[PDB]
Amino acid sequence: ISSETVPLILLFAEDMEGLIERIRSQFFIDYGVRLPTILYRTSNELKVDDIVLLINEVRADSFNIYFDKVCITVVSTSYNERVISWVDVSYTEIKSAQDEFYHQLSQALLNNINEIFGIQETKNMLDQFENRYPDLLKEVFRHVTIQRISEVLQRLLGENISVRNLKLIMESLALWAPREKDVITLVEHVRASLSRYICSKIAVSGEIKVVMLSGYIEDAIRKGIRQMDIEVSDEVMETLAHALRELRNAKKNFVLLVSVDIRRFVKRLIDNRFKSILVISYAEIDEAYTINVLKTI
Amino acid sequence: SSETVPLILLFAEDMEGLIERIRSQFFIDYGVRLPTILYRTSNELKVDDIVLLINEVRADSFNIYFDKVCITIDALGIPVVSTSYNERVISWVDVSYTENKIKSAQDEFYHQLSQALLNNINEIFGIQETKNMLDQFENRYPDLLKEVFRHVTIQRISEVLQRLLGENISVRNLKLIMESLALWAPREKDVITLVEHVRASLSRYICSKIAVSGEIKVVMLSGYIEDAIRKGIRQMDIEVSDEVMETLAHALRELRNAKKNFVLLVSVDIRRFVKRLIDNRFKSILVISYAEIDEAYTINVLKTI
Amino acid sequence: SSETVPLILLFAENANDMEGLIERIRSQFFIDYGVRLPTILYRTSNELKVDDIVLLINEVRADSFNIYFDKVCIVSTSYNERVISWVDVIKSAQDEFYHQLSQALLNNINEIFGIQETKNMLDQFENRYPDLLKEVFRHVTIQRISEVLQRLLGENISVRNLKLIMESLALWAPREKDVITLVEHVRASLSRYICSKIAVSGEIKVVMLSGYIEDAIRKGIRQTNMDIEVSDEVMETLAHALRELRNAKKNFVLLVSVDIRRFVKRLIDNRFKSILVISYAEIDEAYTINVLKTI
Repeated sequence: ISSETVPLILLFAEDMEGLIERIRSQFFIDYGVRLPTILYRTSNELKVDDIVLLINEVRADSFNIYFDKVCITVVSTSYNERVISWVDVSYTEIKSAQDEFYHQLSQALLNNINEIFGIQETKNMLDQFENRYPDLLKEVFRHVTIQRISEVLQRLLGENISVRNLKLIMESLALWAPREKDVITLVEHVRASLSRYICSKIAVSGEIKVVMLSGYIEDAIRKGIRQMDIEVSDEVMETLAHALRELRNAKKNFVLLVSVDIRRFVKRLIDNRFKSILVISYAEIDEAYTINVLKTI
Repeated sequence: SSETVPLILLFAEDMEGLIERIRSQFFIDYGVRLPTILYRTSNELKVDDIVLLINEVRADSFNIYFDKVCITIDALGIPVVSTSYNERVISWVDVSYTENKIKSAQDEFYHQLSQALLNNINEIFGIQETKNMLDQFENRYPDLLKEVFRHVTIQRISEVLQRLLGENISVRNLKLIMESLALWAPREKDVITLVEHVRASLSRYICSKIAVSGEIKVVMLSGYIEDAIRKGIRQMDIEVSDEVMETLAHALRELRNAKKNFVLLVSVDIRRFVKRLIDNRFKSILVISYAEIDEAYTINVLKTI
Repeated sequence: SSETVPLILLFAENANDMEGLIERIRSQFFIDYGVRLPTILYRTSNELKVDDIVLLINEVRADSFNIYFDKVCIVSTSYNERVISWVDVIKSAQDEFYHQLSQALLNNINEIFGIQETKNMLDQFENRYPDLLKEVFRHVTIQRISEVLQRLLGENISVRNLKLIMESLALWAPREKDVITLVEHVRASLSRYICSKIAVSGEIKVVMLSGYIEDAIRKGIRQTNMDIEVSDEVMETLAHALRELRNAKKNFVLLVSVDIRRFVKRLIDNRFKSILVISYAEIDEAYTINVLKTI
């Protein structure tokens, strides 16, 4: 007799447990979230390369990974509308098959983090945090509730930001929570204090390849804001989508650079159509980093 | 493994003695007990390349030749391998040419590292770090601590202390900072203005660190430029035109490129606003007000922007 | 050390009699002002001259002195724009050094005497006068008592008679909320002590102010806490008259109105600190008033 649904199930085709524990370990290093124990079971309906992620016994995401062969950025497959090329282990003499599966799996987990990381997961994290920083925890609890801390942490993970440096997140909250009430704008302040980390994960050889917005498109989104939620015309949406599709199909790795006030609203307009792209504001850009503009939409 | 390591110093492919000397001197010069620094080696890095990592993220890169000296001369025929930190060029001379000021290699690395730590003090010094400092201070001054806690919270005391260190002001003389807070916190309820009151009471210390042989090399501001920044205040935020910004940047660059160490003397009401206009462009120039300059100190004006 | 050394005295690189001198200075400061000074650190420097002495408050340079311990003064040196002459073996070498050092300590009394120093003083006071202490704490905070005591010391007034200071506070604190105005009331109750230190053979040498200059300072009082701001013309007229009296053997005290005495001191303190500002409410009876000049 059961009581509740099993949180994580990795469906495979008809050493494996070592991989599951390696993913659980790396996700804690990369994002600072203690993942639940993943259940492994074989299915006859699946293909030799097919891997299906199940969150609360419901299908969440499908994966195509060839464990006996390495891959580069010839067999081709796509994840988040981005094509990946797979080649044999002999032609390499580049990212490993196990490391690429983790990258695809981690993104799917962050997209459905609301089912994995919650208020109870935040409390257990804050209980351990109390042992080293109890007075910092007291100043935070004075203005924001456990639900508010859980919401801020979940919103950061949804846009690929590590909560491992909770001390810096709590320090930002303890400073801005007596000033701001809105959680969405409170997350933006936490992002500003994490500008050095944000730049580090999106920079390659010191430079950041950005795709900025034109004065017209920037002002069109600014007016689309209504009292909290964004609503823009199909003409502005098509001009933005076509430009992003032109860069994604060309296989260009980039980050969208927009204004501070519209950053949260721009993300909502692309969230469903484009998932792999990250939206960063000017306030989240740190010095000593070379800003390279690729295209102005 | 649940926590991110606070400090990592990556070196080239006795060392612990240097790390502890930095930790000791930082507490003497600023009154902040630094976390234990981790020593690591890398084949990717050069011989002189030293990179500082705050919470496993790259913070600052340094170029120090531990088998040489420093001087702020070279045209008379000396093998000089010059480098730069905070847009200020530093000349490296061999220990053989010393016998002819002179700065040590490990002392230069400390001066460069200590500046980088104060620029990222929000990740090293916080509310928990101040509470531990105030609890030790309680054994000495319990009633002084009570009068301060009557008006300002642990977060506000942490904010004041962080804002002072961010402009190279030591928190070792906490008694004077607390005495200044206990007097002004019942009157002023704004952190940025409260820090300015603590700065004015620390005028003797500020002047002592920026003066050479009882003389402060200041760079004044003209009536027009001073008035232009005054109207830049909207709410609190500062916003000025590109023309006024270029006039201030060109004159500062002219005095920075040409070997000249100075301080910027401005009005009390715009001191905090002038700092925000230059800190992102230039980080080695200190902003001082007329209330912060103590008597019996020779004021030497170099330029008026 | 976690905390900076409160007092350091650097001397010439030349006996253990120096420790006797430090303790004599510490004892006399409590007799003259009633403040228990922190233990002064004795150090020697090869950079300093045979006559040079440097005072350090919180490991920062505060004041420099020129004293000849083998001579007697009445070679020439100057302190606070006032000149003095030394001669071979009237004022003693250690007694004149104390006068110069004690003045420098009162100019930086905020870094030596604070809330905790006031609390330790009030705790000893509680053992003798507990009900008088209770009436003061009913209206005045520890910070305000510490501030009142600091304002008096900065104007060369002893806090030894804490009873009379507390008695004055208990009477005026339920009436007045301004700390600056509260100190003015303490000075009025200390009128007998003030006159006793500024008078020689029962005569007070005063330098009064003209109706015009008195009204000029009265007009310069702004509500921007209140601050004083007057024109350069009135400032130069006041400075030139004070300078003329100083470049001449003149020992005087400035006598002005009660309403402006706190603002008149502010305009002088920035330039000259040796000259004292006293109000008409502070001059005690049976004391001869000698008007030297009217600015």
